[PDB]
Amino acid sequence: MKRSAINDILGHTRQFFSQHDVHLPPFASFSPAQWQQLDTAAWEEVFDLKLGWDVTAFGRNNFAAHGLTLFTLRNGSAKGMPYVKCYAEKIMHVRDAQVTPMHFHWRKREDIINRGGGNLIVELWNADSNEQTADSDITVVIDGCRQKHTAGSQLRLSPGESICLPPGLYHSFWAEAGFGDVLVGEVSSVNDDDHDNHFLQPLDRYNLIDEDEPAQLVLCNEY
Amino acid sequence: MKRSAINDILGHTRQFFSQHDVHLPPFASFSPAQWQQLDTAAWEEVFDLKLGWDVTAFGRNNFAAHGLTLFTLRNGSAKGMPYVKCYAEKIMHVRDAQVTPMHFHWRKREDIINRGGGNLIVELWNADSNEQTADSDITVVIDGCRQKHTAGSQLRLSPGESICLPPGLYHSFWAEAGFGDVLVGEVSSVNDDDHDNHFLQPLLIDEDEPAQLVLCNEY
Ligand SMILES: [Mn+2]
Ligand SMILES: [Mn+2]
Repeated sequence: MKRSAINDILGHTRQFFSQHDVHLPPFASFSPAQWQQLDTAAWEEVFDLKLGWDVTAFGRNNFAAHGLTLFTLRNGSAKGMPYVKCYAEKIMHVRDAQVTPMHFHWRKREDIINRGGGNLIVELWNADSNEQTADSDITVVIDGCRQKHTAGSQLRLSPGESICLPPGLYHSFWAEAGFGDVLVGEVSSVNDDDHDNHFLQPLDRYNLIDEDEPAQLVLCNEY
Repeated sequence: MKRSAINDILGHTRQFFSQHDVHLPPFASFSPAQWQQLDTAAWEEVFDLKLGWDVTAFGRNNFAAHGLTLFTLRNGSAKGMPYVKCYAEKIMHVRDAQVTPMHFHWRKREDIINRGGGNLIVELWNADSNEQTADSDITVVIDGCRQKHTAGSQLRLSPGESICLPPGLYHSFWAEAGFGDVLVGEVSSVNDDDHDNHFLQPLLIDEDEPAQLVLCNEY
């Protein structure tokens, strides 16, 4: 990905958040110059836990078709030390028809929430012992309502609805085509994108960056 | 507390949420009649973990001066079983100058978040061995920025800002007088209001009209 594209994507996502009355912490708007002037001793948590902006095309070449934009608001340490917090939160922008590829988490349990906008479609499979998709029925809880569904079921989350995805459950999601961008919330146990994602297809969680213009903001993986 | 007052409070809070583009799950709007027709097997998590609406005047007679309106969106079991989820979330409405009295949690660690509206003022004290306020410096992290402050400091959270409150840290909060109502988020470890709250000053519904909604303590 080009830095110019990242600058553009983040500008648009910040506007989308503002449109939904979403407010981010002050550090969400820091320029690289402002980051350079901070007391690094007071800000270790942001750096250590990779709080902040995340833009990915999942190692591929078409962000619009496969990609995601996220802001990690709070987190704890993957091991539990030195940041003892068990929980994490993200706020995400899923663009119309934009797909987050099929994956499960080894450890993280997450509630994926449609905070507003379009409709979030979530496709679900159990993983078999070969780490492939299983033919077995899935059991999930959608806003406290427990239910069983066929393997590969595609569930629609309207604004306000959320689903709890236990570790090991394969999931892919997208904003239903035509119904608009979706504001997605994530409230979960600790997030570790370095090690806790298993994609069905072997892919990279982050993209390498072509530095074609000055960065307006700093990504959480480049502190 | 009169049911008419609760109906009005929840009506106003739902409007406030809508004005802030906050969207709640379908169960947030269930009438008592609708709750009666639910499959009790499929919905046990809502009942068991007390998800949903909460309106409190903190046992007193002045909601406007001391009160809070909350919706618990997700939760887990206090002791980790049978609901293993370790996290919880609430969305709350703090009315202008409305105070939540000084309290700490024995177990819950929470991030209190100004999701929008006015400014949230949070007053903080360490707890002593005798469950009184200590005069020791407080160490808190505001949006990943670690800082130390004097005992009893009143810290301002503007929209977007959040503070992590570890267990045992006394806290009281209110919407800064004149800056408007505040939409408050809480993302935390498991919530247990039955046992996990200690108020510094230790803490019935009159059905005068039909209930429009059901509160989380009356399942
Ligand atoms: Mn996931
Ligand atoms: Mn509290």
